[PDB]
Amino acid sequence: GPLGSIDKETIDLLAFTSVAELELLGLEKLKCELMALGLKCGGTLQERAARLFSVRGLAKEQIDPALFAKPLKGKKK
Repeated sequence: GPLGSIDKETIDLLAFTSVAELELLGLEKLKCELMALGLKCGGTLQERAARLFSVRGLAKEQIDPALFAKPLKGKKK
């Protein structure tokens, strides 16, 4: 987890991160969330959903360093 004994402590997240639900809400949330992953919020509708869906159980610090392609400050920009 972040620090301490704070963690998900779950072996296989039975509850999925079904982003299809979010996708019904709008698309702005989806774009921003991709940017928060470190992407340029691009790709196909399918791509956007898949990446967010697959972040199942992964925290922000568990996002791959090479996955960050978002133009920010002095990296990828």
